[PDB]
Amino acid sequence: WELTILHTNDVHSRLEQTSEDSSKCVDASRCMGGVARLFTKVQQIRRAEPNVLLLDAGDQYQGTIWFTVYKGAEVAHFMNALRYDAMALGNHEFDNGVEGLIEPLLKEAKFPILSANIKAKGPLASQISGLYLPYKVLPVGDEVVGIVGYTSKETPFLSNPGTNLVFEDEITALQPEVDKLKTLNVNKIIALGHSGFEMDKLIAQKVRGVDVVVGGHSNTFLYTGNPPSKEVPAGKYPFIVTSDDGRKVPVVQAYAFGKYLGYLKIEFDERGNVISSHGNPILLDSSIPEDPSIKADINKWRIKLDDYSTQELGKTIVYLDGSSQSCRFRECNMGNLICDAMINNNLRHHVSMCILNGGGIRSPIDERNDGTITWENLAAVLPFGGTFDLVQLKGSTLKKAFEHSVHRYGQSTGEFLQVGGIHVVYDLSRKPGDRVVKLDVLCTKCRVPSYDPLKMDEVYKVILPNFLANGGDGFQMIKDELLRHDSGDQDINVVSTYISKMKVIYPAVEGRIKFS
Amino acid sequence: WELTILHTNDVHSRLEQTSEDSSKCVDASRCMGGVARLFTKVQQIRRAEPNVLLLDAGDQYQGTIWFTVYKGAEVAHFMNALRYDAMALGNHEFDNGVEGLIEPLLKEAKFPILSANIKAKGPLASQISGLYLPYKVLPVGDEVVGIVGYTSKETPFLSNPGTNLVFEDEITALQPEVDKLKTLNVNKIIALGHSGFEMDKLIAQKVRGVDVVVGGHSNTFLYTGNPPSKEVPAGKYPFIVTSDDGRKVPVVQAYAFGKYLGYLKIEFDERGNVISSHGNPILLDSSIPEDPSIKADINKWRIKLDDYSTQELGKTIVYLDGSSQSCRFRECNMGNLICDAMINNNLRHHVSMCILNGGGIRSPIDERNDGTITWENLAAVLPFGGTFDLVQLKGSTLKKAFEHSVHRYGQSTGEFLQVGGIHVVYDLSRKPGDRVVKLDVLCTKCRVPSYDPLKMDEVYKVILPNFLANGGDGFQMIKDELLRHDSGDQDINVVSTYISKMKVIYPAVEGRIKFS
Ligand SMILES: Cn1c(=O)n([C@@H]2O[C@H](COP(=O)(O)CP(=O)(O)O)[C@@H](O)[C@H]2O)cc/c1=N\OCc1ccc(Cl)cc1
Ligand SMILES: Cn1c(=O)n([C@@H]2O[C@H](COP(=O)(O)CP(=O)(O)O)[C@@H](O)[C@H]2O)cc/c1=N\OCc1ccc(Cl)cc1
Ligand SMILES: [Ca+2]
Ligand SMILES: [Ca+2]
Ligand SMILES: [Zn+2]
Ligand SMILES: [Zn+2]
Ligand SMILES: [Zn+2]
Ligand SMILES: [Zn+2]
Repeated sequence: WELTILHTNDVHSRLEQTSEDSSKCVDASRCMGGVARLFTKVQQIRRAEPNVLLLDAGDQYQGTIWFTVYKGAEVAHFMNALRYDAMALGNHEFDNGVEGLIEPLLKEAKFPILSANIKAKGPLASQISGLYLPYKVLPVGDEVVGIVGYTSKETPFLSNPGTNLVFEDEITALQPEVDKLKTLNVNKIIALGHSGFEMDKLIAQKVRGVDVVVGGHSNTFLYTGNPPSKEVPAGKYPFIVTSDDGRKVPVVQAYAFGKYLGYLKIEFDERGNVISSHGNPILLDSSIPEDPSIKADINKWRIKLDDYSTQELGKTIVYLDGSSQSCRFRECNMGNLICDAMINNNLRHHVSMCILNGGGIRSPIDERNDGTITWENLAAVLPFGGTFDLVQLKGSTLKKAFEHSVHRYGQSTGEFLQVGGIHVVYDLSRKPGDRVVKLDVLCTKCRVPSYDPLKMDEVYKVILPNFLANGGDGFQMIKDELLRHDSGDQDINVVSTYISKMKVIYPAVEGRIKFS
Repeated sequence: WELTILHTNDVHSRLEQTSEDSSKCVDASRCMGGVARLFTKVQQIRRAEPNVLLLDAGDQYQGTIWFTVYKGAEVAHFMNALRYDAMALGNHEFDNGVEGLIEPLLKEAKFPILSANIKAKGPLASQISGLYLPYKVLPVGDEVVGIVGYTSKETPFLSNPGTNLVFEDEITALQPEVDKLKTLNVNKIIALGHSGFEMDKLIAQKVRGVDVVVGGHSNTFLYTGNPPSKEVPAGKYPFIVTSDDGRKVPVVQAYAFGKYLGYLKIEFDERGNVISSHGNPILLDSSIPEDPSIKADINKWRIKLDDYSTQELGKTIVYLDGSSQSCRFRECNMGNLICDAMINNNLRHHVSMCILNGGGIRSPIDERNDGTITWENLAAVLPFGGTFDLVQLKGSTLKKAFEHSVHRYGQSTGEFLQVGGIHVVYDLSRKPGDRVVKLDVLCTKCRVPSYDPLKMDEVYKVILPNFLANGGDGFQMIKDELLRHDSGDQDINVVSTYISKMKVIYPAVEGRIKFS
C-alpha cells in the first residue's frame, strides 16, 4: 500500500517567499518558499499520488509581521487553503496565550490539531476539551492511518500557555494512546510532534506501534543525496531508528520557514508493517511557480500589512548576520548592533556592558540595493517583544554566565551570548566550566576607560533583555544572584530609534568573541 | 652682577587658569596658570630682585578660543600688561598669516619681538622691515644685556608665513649677529628662540658668545629637585651645555601653557662670563593668587567669548584623553572619538577606515560634574580648523604610513597615528620599517564584515584630515601615491554634529593599537 507523507515544520509565518536566508524577499527571481509556492507542489503531488497526507509538525506562529498583525488568522486561513490533513501543536502556538490560540486557530481551523501530552485541567478545560485531540484516525485510500500528536514538555518554560495547562512527558503520554490505536486495529500509525529531532529519536525507538516519526522544533534538515542550498544536512532522509521491538522506523524532518516540503513515499502491507520508505525534502525554489489563486489571496492580506513596512527607519551598508548559524556559534554583527543600540537608549535617562542570547535573534536583514531598514525588518529579528532591563551583577555571576554561554556549545544552542563592552575568549578543549580562558570587561569609572580583566568580587552593571533578567535559557544564576533589577524599554522600539538616530549602521565582527 | 631671567613658552592663549591637564578650568581650587596668576609672581620677583628680565620663547598663538576670536589682540594686550621685556617669534604666530601677525601683535606690542633667521624679501619686506628685529640690547641695572632671537627653520612647513618670507638656519644666522653684539661690547648675551630643546642644545654649544639659551617649541620641562606635578622632567634646570669654546652654557625651558614660570638666577662678572646659575621652574598653582586687576581685565574680555561656550553640544561620561602624552604614544580615546565621528558625517552624502595624526589633537576634555561638552571644548582640541578629506589608497601605501607612525617613536612625535576601523600591532624591538608586526583592516564589501589582514595590492578608502591628505608630518608617500582625493567637511563642525547626534559618547581604549 502506497502512502506519500508531505510534511512542513517551523514555518514561523513565512507564508511569503523569502531570500535564501529566509528573510524578506528582495529579488523574486532568487526567492523561494511561501504558501503559494507550496500549494503548486502539493497540488502537483496529489495529481500523481492517489494516497497522500499533508501534515505540519508545529511552529506556524511568530517569525514575521504576518503573525503580530493577524495573530493567528493567517495560519488558519492558508493552512486550510493548503488543505492540511493534520497538525501537531507547537510551542509557539501559545506565544499569544491559550486564548490567543483557541479563538483564532483551533476554532477556525478546518482540520484536526493534535497533541497527546498536553493535559487540560481547571476552568479552562471546560471548553478547550475537544478543540484539540491526542490523535486522529484519517481515512486514506480504502484504509486508515492514525496520527498521534505531541508537543515539547518544555513549553510552559518556553512560551505562555497559562497555568491552567499541563505538558506531560511525550513518550509516557503517547504510548498509552498508541496502544489504544492498535487495539482499534489502526496499524498504520504516524507520530507527528514538536519536540526536536533528538527527542523524536527517543519516541521512534521507545514507542511500540509507531510506524513513522514526523517532527520538528529543532529545524533539522535531512537529505539523501547532494543538498540543494546552504543548509548542511544532519543525516539521510529518512533517518532510520532501529526501535526496541526490532523495527526500522523512519525519522523525518524538513528544515524550516517553508523552504523545503518534506516528501516520504512509504510502502506498507496488510498488517501495516513499513517495508521501506524513500523520500527527500523538496526545495520549494523559484522554478516551482507561485499559484495565482494563493499568490493573489496573499496580496489581498499584504495590503493590510503594507502600513508597517512602507514607513522608513534608516540605512545599513553591511549585511546584518542575524542567522542562527552564526549568532549561536560565533560573533555575529546583528548582536553587536542590538548591544550597541542597547547602550544608547539608556544613556538619555552610566553603563557600558551588554549580554544577549543569540537565540533571541530570529532573522537576518539582508542589506540590498539601497540598504534600507523597516519595521517589517526589525520585527522579524525580535518577534518576542520584550524590554531591555538594567541589572546589577557580581563579577563571579558574569563569569559563570559566559561558562553557561558555551556549556553545551555545538548544538545550535540558543543560550549562546552576544556581547557589547565585553571581550571574551573561549577554549573549547576544556570541560564545561573551564572554557572561558580570558575575559576583559570595559570599565568607565576608570580614568583610562578600557577593557580590563574581570574581577570576580566586583560589581558590574550589564543591560540584557527581560527574558535573560529573569534567568531564562538556564541562566538561573543571573535571576538569583543579581544585586538590583531595573525596568527596561521596549526592545524593538529602542533599536528602531537608535538606527534612526544613526541613519547608517555598519556593525562588524570586531573580535569581541574569540576562540583559542 | 645678578640677573634673574623669568621666561615662559608655549602658552597657546592659555591666559586663563586651567585644569591640571591645561584644559578649561573646572574647579578653581585646583586650577593653575593664567596671565593673572603669572602677574602676581612676576610682580613679587620684581619686588625683591632689582635686575630682572621677562621673556617668552614663542607660541602664544592658537590653543584656545581666546585666539580664534581676538586672533592676536589678547596676546598683545596681556603680554604688555605682564610687561614682557622681549619675545622670540614662534611658528604659531603665523597661523593667521603674515598680516595676521603684523596688524594685531607686532604693531600693538609695546616691546621688541626678535628673530634673526627670518629674512624678509619682496613687496612685504617694505614695511615688516623693523617691525621685528634680529636682536635687541636691553639696559638692566647699570649694564646691558643682548638678546638674539631665532625661530624654527621648519615654520613654512608648519605654519602659514606666506611665500614672501624666508626662514634661514638658526645657527648660521645667529652667530653673525652675536659677533656683531660682542664687537659692540655687549658681553651678557641671551639666546631666546623657538626651535626645540634639541636644537637649543645645538645653538648653546655651536654659537660662540652665547651666555644663556632660553627656548621652547618642544614643550620641555627641566627641574633640579622633585617635580611638583605630573610632568616628568627631562633633565636638571638649568641643563648645562659644554660649549666648544670651553664654557658652561645654561639651557632652560619651562613646560608650557603658562603652568610654570621659569626662574634662573645668574651671576656674572665684569667681562660678562657666567660664573654660575641656579634656578627652577615655578609651578604657578592655586597658592599664588590671581591679581584682581588682571583677573577682572580678563573677565572684561571673557564676556565676549561667553557666546561660544554658553551654547550646549552634548555629553560625555568618560574622560577624553586628548593629551599629547597619550595621543602620541598609545591608543588615546580622543582619537577614537574623532575617527568614529569622521566615519558618520560622510555616511549621509561607504568607508569604514580612518587615520589621524595624534599631533592634531591639542587638548583633552575633562569629563566633570555633568560631563557636558561645548564649542569652547571642541575648539581647544582642533585649533587648526581644516576638513576631513576622503582618500583612495593602496594597501602598500597604508602599510608604510603606519611604519611612519612609529618610525621615530619615543620623542613625543606628533606624526603618531590614531585609528578607526583599523587594528595595528607594533613591535618596537625592530628597526624602523619592520615595526608593524600585524595589521588587520576592517572590510565592508565582504559578506562577513570584519578585520582582515591588509593586502598590499588592494585599494582601501580612508578618511583623514586635509593636513594628512597633502602629505604632512612627513607622510609624503600618502600625497604622492593616493589614487583619488575628495574634499572634506569642516573638522570641528562635523565632530560637533556627531556628538550632538549621539548626545552621549564613551570612547575607550578598545585595543585598536597594541604593542608586542
Ligand atoms: C525571549 N525568548 C527567547 O529569546 N527564546 C530563545 O529561543 C531559543 C529557542 O529557539 P529554537 O532553538 O530555534 C526553537 P523555537 O523557540 O524557535 O521553537 C531559546 O534558546 C532562547 O534563546 C525563547 C523564549 C523567549 N521568550 O519566551 C517567553 C515569551 C514567549 C513569547 C512571547 Cl510573544 C513573549 C515572551
Ligand atoms: C594640522 N596641523 C597639525 O596637525 N600639526 C601637528 O602639530 C605637530 C607639531 O606640534 P608640536 O610638537 O606640539 C609643536 P607646536 O606645533 O605646538 O608648536 C605636528 O607633528 C603635526 O602632527 C602641525 C601643523 C598643522 N597644520 O599646519 C598648517 C596650518 C597651520 C595653522 C592653521 Cl590655522 C591652519 C593650518
Ligand atoms: Ca504497525
Ligand atoms: Ca660673554
Ligand atoms: Zn521553530
Ligand atoms: Zn518551536
Ligand atoms: Zn607649542
Ligand atoms: Zn611651536
